[PDB]
Amino acid sequence: DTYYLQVRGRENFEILMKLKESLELMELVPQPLVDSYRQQQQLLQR
Amino acid sequence: TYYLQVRGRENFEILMKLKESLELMELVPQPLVDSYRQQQQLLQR
Amino acid sequence: EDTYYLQVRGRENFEILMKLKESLELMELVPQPLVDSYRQQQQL
Amino acid sequence: DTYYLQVRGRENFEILMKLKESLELMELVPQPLVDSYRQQQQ
Repeated sequence: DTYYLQVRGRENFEILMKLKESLELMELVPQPLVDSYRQQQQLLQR
Repeated sequence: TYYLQVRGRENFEILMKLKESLELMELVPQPLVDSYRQQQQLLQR
Repeated sequence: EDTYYLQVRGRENFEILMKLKESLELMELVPQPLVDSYRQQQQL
Repeated sequence: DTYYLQVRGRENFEILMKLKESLELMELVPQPLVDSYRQQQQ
């Protein structure tokens, strides 16, 4: 279920933390918003 | 609103996934972010 | 190989994604023996 | 320094590993190639 990742460099660490945060948080978003968002993307890039 | 370009399909798909997570995150109310961030303080240094 | 674009909402988001595109694209200027050696270690 | 983070979800962990790999490898690129690449972006 849970994984451990090691990184060298503070700047790299902080960067990965921001992405870890966004990735973990989006699981608290109701699926129809997620799906709505992906529908929208289809007009925004190929 | 800003535009970036990237070489490589795999690279493109990776950036779309992160873009999604970064953009969706703003639809998460602030109290759930706080409750999430407080929790992280127990999970890594 | 091919070239794709994307749109991003937010300057913070764009700056984050730019750093990541950079590393993703720069990585291919890395000699393959150095890629293989790094992967050798990481695995252990 | 070395740092660790915990992450929930195998796919989340998988995306993050590739970005970890790319950020570390990229430190190997000689600086002139990095500067050249940046200006080319502009």
